[PDB]
Amino acid sequence: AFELPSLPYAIDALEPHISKETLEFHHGKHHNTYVVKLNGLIPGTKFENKSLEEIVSSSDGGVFNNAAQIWNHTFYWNSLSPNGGGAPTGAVADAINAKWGSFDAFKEALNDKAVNNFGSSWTWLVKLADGSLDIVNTSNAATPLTDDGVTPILTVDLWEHAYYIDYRNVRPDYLKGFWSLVNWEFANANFA
Amino acid sequence: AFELPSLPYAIDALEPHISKETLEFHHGKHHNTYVVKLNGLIPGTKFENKSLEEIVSSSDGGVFNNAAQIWNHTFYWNSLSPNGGGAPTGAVADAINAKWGSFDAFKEALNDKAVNNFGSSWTWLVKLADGSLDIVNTSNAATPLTDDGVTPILTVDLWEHAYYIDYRNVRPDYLKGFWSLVNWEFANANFA
Ligand SMILES: OC[C@H]1O[C@H](O[C@H]2O[C@H](CO)[C@@H](O)[C@H](O)[C@H]2O)[C@H](O)[C@@H](O)[C@@H]1O
Ligand SMILES: OC[C@H]1O[C@H](O[C@H]2O[C@H](CO)[C@@H](O)[C@H](O)[C@H]2O)[C@H](O)[C@@H](O)[C@@H]1O
Ligand SMILES: [Fe+3]
Ligand SMILES: [Fe+3]
Repeated sequence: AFELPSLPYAIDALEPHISKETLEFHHGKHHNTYVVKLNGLIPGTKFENKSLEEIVSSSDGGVFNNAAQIWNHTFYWNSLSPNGGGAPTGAVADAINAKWGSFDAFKEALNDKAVNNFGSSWTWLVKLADGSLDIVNTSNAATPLTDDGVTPILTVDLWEHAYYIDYRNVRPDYLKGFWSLVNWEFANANFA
Repeated sequence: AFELPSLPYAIDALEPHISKETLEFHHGKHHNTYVVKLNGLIPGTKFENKSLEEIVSSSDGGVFNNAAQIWNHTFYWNSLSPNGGGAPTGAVADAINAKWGSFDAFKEALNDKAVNNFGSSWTWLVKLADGSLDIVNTSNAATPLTDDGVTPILTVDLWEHAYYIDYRNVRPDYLKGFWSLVNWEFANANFA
């Protein structure tokens, strides 16, 4: 059975960019719920003996929604860090310059894609088969994990539950918080 | 251009089922934004002389999302009332009995459809061409308004911004709030 992974930091380690209350609800309730739901759905199908990744890449309906959300949220927590934020570094910093010319241009590009991602969704930084970086948006539970030759490197949850408590309807403010927490170490690990 | 309709009741008239704060944000911010965005999209276009309903029936992309959302929210505010809630009455009450056998069975059926309506969505009570009632779900900005032979009678906003302030992640509690506010007068009006 799948388990809710531990948060990689203290529930108040992302303050004041993402509050303790948001973390307890988002990770403690929302993330957990997907875990419970998936476990409830798999026994009795050809999924109970497969990994989360295998499942997301071979399912649909409720099995996929819950499984993918589990994967998406775990990737999301890793994309944040009390030690992140600021300018990118290492491989990813240069890759960002290679694609967009500058970190700033990349930042405005991603913010534009995220603020305009309609409804419940996710905005991703991915590495394409050609080796370049790019920004893609997914709806609901969809994820680039299912795109062949596409490697997820960083993600930002744009479902309203991810920011409503701290920023209400202002995604731009939420995004400023995201840039203050972005985990470049996780990005680079995923990049290399 | 289009304008934000006034709320059909005092900003605190839905307490304690839906907070004054939720209405301030939901209607004053979210709904309003849909109006400004549309107004910013239609000038010098084939949609500048059209009525709201006409636009939702002949658009896609950004124009559709914004227009339909303006319509859905206006329909939603009308589906609530400080003097609603309780047992259904008139034509709708009897039509409800005709389809589900009982109001309680209907309530459980709608609750089920609403709680499982994945992502940003709407759950609708609609009247079909054969005069019967039924429950349907739409995602993001989709609406029964564009379905031939389908007459919307009541709707519940399931986007997280509709209830996150007052109920956080618990849709069932939000739904109990809905049932204490359901505007049966509006329902019968739409039904007849
Ligand atoms: O896991 C339950 C179902 O979730 C999805 O369907 C629900 O959410 C949809 C919107 O995202 C609604 O259109 C639908 O009516 C709901 O039942 C999923 O598509 C289904 O396959 C799941 O069984
Ligand atoms: O109105 C702007 C656009 O909104 C939608 O597209 C955005 O939101 C989608 C998810 O709902 C994303 O997939 C997409 O990447 C975003 O640009 C709509 O589908 C577009 O036609 C609108 O132009
Ligand atoms: Fe989330
Ligand atoms: Fe809404």
